[PDB]
Amino acid sequence: VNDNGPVPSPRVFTMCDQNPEPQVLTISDADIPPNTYPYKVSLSHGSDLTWKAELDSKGTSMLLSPTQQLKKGDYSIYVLLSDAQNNPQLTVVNATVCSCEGKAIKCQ
Ligand SMILES: *[C@@H]1O[C@H](CO)[C@@H](O)[C@H](O)[C@H]1NC(C)=O
Ligand SMILES: *[C@@H]1O[C@H](CO)[C@@H](O)[C@H](O)[C@H]1NC(C)=O
Ligand SMILES: [Ca+2]
Ligand SMILES: [Ca+2]
Repeated sequence: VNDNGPVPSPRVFTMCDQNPEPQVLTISDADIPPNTYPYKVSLSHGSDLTWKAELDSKGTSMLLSPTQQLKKGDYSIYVLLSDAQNNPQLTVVNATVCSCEGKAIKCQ
């Protein structure tokens, strides 16, 4: 039966300041195929606190990148996927930012 729905791999980032590079994130389903066939990524209240969604070509991961030069640490991003649809709701995959240039660094 297709019970569960899609979910992001890492739940906490360490973005950088000056020019953060894409925060790689992926997807996982508890179901058995077809039930986990391809997706549809969606961003809920903050679909713009600047956050822009993306899929890897070979299916599984998603590319998460801002679109604003935003602030000094601690804040989430509401995520939302689907697989037959099922639609999950995912959620918050918070984001810890600390001073910088462009590579995902160890934080503070
Ligand atoms: C503590 O809670 C805040 C509020 O969401 C969060 O930003 C932070 O990452 C949590 N832990 C630490 C060590 O900051
Ligand atoms: C993410 O950080 C916020 C800000 O403190 C916190 O309220 C939340 O519980 C953390 N994680 C999730 C999944 O919401
Ligand atoms: Ca099942
Ligand atoms: Ca499923």
